[PDB]
Parts: sequence; structure tokens; C-alpha cells
Amino acid sequence: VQRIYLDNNATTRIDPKVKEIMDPFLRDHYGNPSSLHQFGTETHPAIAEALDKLYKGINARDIDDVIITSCATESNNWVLKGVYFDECLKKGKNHIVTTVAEHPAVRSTCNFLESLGVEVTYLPINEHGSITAEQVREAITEKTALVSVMWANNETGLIFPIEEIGAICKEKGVLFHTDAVQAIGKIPVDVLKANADFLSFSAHKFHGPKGIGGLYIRSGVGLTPLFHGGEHMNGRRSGTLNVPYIVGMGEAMKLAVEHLDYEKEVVGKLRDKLEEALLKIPDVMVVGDRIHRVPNTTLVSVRGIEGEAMLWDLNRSNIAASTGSAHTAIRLSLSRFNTEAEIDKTIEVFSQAAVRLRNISS
Amino acid sequence: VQRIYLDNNATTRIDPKVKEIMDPFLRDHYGNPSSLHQFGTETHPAIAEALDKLYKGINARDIDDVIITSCATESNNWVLKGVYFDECLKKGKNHIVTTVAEHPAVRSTCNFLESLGVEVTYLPINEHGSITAEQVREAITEKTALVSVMWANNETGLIFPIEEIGAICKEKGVLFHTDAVQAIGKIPVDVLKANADFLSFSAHKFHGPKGIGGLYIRSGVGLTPLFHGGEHMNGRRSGTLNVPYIVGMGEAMKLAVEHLDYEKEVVGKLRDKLEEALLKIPDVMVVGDRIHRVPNTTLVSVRGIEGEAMLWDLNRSNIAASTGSAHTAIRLSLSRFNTEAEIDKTIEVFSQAAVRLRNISS
Ligand SMILES: Cc1ncc(COP(=O)(O)O)c(CNc2co[nH]c2=O)c1O
Ligand SMILES: Cc1ncc(COP(=O)(O)O)c(CNc2co[nH]c2=O)c1O
Repeated sequence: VQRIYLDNNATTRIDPKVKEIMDPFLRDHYGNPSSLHQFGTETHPAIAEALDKLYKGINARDIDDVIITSCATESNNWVLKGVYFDECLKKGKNHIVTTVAEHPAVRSTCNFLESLGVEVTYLPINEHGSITAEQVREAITEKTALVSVMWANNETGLIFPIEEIGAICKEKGVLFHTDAVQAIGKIPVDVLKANADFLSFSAHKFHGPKGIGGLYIRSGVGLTPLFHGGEHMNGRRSGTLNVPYIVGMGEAMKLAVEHLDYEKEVVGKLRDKLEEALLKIPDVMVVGDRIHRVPNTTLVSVRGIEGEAMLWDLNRSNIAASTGSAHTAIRLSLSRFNTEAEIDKTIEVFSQAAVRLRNISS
Repeated sequence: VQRIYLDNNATTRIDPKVKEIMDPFLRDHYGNPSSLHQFGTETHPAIAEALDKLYKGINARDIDDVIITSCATESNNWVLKGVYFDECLKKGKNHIVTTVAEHPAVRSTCNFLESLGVEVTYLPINEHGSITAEQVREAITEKTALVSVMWANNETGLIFPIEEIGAICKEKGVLFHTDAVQAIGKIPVDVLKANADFLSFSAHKFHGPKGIGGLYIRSGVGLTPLFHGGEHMNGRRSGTLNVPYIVGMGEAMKLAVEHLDYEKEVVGKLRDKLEEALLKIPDVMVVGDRIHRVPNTTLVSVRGIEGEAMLWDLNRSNIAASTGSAHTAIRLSLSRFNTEAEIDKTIEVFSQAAVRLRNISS
């Protein structure tokens, strides 16, 4: 049987080099890195190199932290809740600015925060499917503790003006967090250029395992623990380290940046092929802008078919995809593992499935 | 070279059957279980069986939850912080009772909670190295939201009277949490017998991977998310599921209970051998009670040697162990993988190392 994975914005496959690098730490290198003996110290080089890859991948500096967490969602809840106690309860800066495009990890936590009495303003989405930096400018008040905008939308795949917002925030003295999970491995990421205080990522979106991610914390910025017990990760996030995954995610990030050119030049080419070969069906449009997008994502609506339906049908022919808010539209999410063969086949099976669904309509 | 691992209360080695069961989900079964297509649905049976093993392992009932978390420390911070908003801020029950023996995941979070204005009373440890259930009884007030006592001490390895406290709490209407990480795989665990509302475990203490654990939540007991974003785990803990680890931890727990008899009957026998063959050195005593202990742990002090020292020396001869509060004492932590050969050797190298350190003293 031959299947086609186009659900990469949902999760990706672990690169074999990632699997390989991790295996030893699930076999004999199973010491706890906190221990003082050989079983624990023996794991330090591996860990250190993995971390090196992470720092290097996002151009964090030695004086910054990249804290290992259990996933981006941990990262997000941590920034929001920590800024809550630090900035909102303790310094009275009881406002947060974010967007409506933000992953439920951000919005939902915000929802809880307003439940506690924070006022959060969710920036509305424009015609262009984007946000503009001036848009937060006329929302930052003396009460704003934090602005949080995602680096790229998980649904449409379009990049936001992170540098702009970075500059705004630098200027007006408000903490900046970017949820960058959709950015890693897809477009260059630079916390320095972004003037970010906080950045989130999750490994399984760039060919590492599910169940680990990271939060970048900028030098001398404080953030009260979400995991108290303060021994590991410079006391900012306690719990025995996930050695195998840490080593894997480090390799994963290395490979991701190493394939940044490929991502734009062929995965992007393939994405454009799927897209413009695909819009040759009647009555179909891509949801939002096609310029300021991540190379691997296309979100298409077909006029007179609910997104899900097309998904179920496509599944039957061994091709995986997801939905996305526009009724609902369908999201196709490529990766470095897809072939031209595969998307030719996709154009075929998609058009076929579309026209069949449309005419049994009557 | 041949090494001897006796640091099992710090972390354990993954059972090979655990490694084996997990491998497929790091290779081709890499779908995201939330997805609707074949890549996601294909993982449901595996997950469901893994969860079945967890429920079965702790005698949770179908109407209870066992929520996958990223480790026990997550579990602990979650119970404490959630009970904080639910019971303390919202119902005015601004007291918690716990012990001083509790892992830093519990105590440290408590420390933060008193920073916010909760009053926490840490029960003191007796002569017997234990706690008595009547001890919490004369500390539970109209303000008590929660009592938290660990099922077994990570340092001495001694069991606490969980049933007693369970009954007390049932009676007096206060939420009960037990951090059971040291109990799993070591002594029978029964949330029902324990009348627990909440129970924590971490897989890497019973031969699963580091970086996953669980929180048992009793039917109709509420607990506000620590991970908001409310999609996975019946909206109680959001973030893409850690498939490989979930499957592994399930196998891990199955094997742990399956070896409960062995644990008491041979690992315990080996532990007793190390212990009574070991106390034949002058000036040495085991820290606390030797009756109400987990089968695999011995914590010994040597009179006139700081624990660490003995640790460094023992490391040089390829034998791993840890310290523990009494100066400091040394903790030897066995598992189902240790052999009689190994502990004979240990008695040898320990006595040798002890007498050498003692006489270069002069
Ligand atoms: C009772 C107990 N609770 C919580 C933890 C924290 O576990 P985690 O969240 O999986 O990191 C440990 C680990 N105990 C020890 C870990 O290292 N040395 C120990 O004695 C523990 O023994
Ligand atoms: C931007 C962004 N933030 C956070 C998350 C949460 O990641 P986690 O903590 O690793 O589970 C996702 C995952 N995005 C999607 C996950 O599933 N479908 C998606 O579109 C994401 O795309």
C-alpha cells in the first residue's frame, strides 16, 4: 500500500537520524543526569551538545536560557501564567495583548486569565489573513505586561511581522513572547532579530519526538516556575530530564535549519505545484495571503463542500490532511519527505474526489 | 568492565520489553492521535491498551481518570496549584497539610503557595522515620483544602499509613493526594483502598522512560488545568500526546505489578542481604525503621564519613549510589535487575572502601 502524509502542521515523522541518535539513551545510557556518579555524568556531553544545537538553531546567546519543557503547550502556559504572577498580580500591569489566530494553548490560557481578572485583548484578523505591528501599538497601555503573537499561523501558515512587533515592544517596555512552533524548520528563526523575551517550540513539528519542546528565555528576564521543585534546568523547570528526547530534539533542530534552504527551494516548489495545479478546479480559493507564508502550507476552500467530508474521502485513498477555519477549509501541510510523485498523485485524487462529491450533491 | 547500578530510587533502566514496545511509534506510527485520518486513528488501540494497563495497575475504575503528564513533578505542581484555585482562592479553604519528607516537587510548590498567602503545615518526622495518621488529624481545620502525603519516602524508602489517612480524609471531607512514585512497582498500589482523590507517579522509577508520568483523578473530583488549551486528555491536560512514551509506560506498569511478588521475595531478600551483611562494619546504622519499608531501599550512615565521600570512592569502582538526609548518609536502591553476585561484590567493595577512608582519617 502506498500512503501520502500531508498533515505536517499536525505532527511530522521523526527523522531517522533523530531516531538513531536517541537510541543509546533508551538502552544503556539510562542514568539520571542529576546523579553524581558515572551513570549520571556520562550523559552530560550528549545533553550539552543537544542544547548547543538548540541555542544555535534560534540564535540564542550563551547568556540566554533555552529551557527544555515537555512541549510547546507547557511553554505557552508557563509564559502566560508566569507573567501573570510577575507582571500582573505583582506589578499591577493587568493587561495582555494577543491575537485570535493564536493556538488554543495561548488563547485558552488567556481565557482562564481573564477568568482571574486579567483583561486580555485578542487582536482581530484583517482581510490579508495577517496582523500588523501598528495594530498592537494602539492596544498597548500602562497595564500591558506582555504581548504574545505567534510567529506563524498553524492553520494558514502565514508569517507575522515579528521584527516590527519586537521593535515596538523594545521601545514601549513590554514583554514579548512569540509562539514559534510553526516557524522552526520552516523559515529562519532569530530571537535576537525578533527582540523576543520568550519563544516557544515543540520538537514534533520539525521531525523530533512528541512530548518535548522548549522555551527560550532572554537574559535577566524573570519568569516564575510552572514546574516548581527547583533543581533542574537552573531551577526554572523541575523534573528528571527527558534525556532521549532532549538529545533527539537537538539533532532534530540541527537538521531542521540545515534544511532551511531546501525547505524554501523544493518543499516550497512542491507546495506551489500542489497549490496552483490545484486551484485549476472551479470554485476554489486559498484562504488568505500567499506571499507571507511558511513554505510548506496551503489552506484551500472548496465552494460547496465542507472541509471534513473531503478529508474523509481523501483518507480512503491513503492521503492524510486536516481542516482549518475560513464553513471549514482543508489544510495540506508538506515536509522534506514528500516527493513530486506524491503531489502529482494528490492533485489527481483530490480533483477526482472533488468532482465526485460535487455531483452526488444533486 | 562490569558496573553495578544501585541508584534505582534516582532512575531505573528501561525494561527491554518496554523499549521494544515503544519502537514502532518512533518509526512508522508517528501520527498525531488527535488527527481524524488513518495516521491518527491507527494509534488509538495502542494508546487505549497502554491506558488500560495504567488503570489496572493502580486499580483505578473506569469512572476515574488517569491523566498522562510529562512527569510526576508535573502531576504534583498540578494537584497543588489546582487545589489552590479551586479550594483555596475560591472556597476560602486556605490550608494544606503535608509532610517535610515530601519530594521538593511538593514542598517547593507549597513554599510558593505560602508565598501567595496559603498557610501550609509541614508535618514533622518522628523517631520511627514515619508519620502517623492521627498526626494530620490534629492539623486538619476548616481551612484545610488538601492533605498530601507521599506513599513512600524516596530517601529511606519507608511506607506511610496511606489507608489510615485515606479514612481520616474520607471522614473529615478534605481532598487527599498521595505522591506514589516510590510505591509503584515496589509495593501494591490501590487508589480505592487509599481513598485517594489524587495520585502521582513517574514512569522512570519502574523501568519506563524519563519524561512521562501520570496523575490519577477520582471520579467527579475537579482540578483546574495546569496545561490549558483543553483538547487532549478530556480537556484536563492539553498538548500533543507523547505516544511512544505512553505505550512504553503502560507496558512498564504492567511488568512492574507483574513483578510485585518477585520484588518482595528476591529483590527484598537481596536488599536484606546487602543490609545485614553490611551492618557488620563497626559504627554503622540504617537510618530509620526497617519494618515499614519498600523492598528495594536501604539508607545507611557510616559514623565518621560524610555520605558523599563514600559515594565518590564507590564510583571509582563502578558502583552507583546516592546520598540522603539523616551529616549525610548513603542510599542504595535495588531493582529487579540486580544479582546476588552483584551485592556480594558490593559488600566487598563497600567494606574495603569504608575501612580505607576511616584509617587515612588519622
Ligand atoms: C516521590 C517522588 N516524587 C517526585 C519525584 C520527582 O520525579 P520526576 O518528576 O519524574 O523528576 C521523585 C523522584 N526522586 C528522585 C529523583 O532523583 N533522586 C530522587 O531521590 C520522587 O521520588
Ligand atoms: C503554534 C502552535 N502552538 C502550539 C501547538 C501545540 O503544540 P504541542 O504543545 O506540541 O501539542 C501547536 C500544534 N499545532 C497543531 C497540533 O495539532 N494540529 C495543529 O494544527 C502549534 O501549531
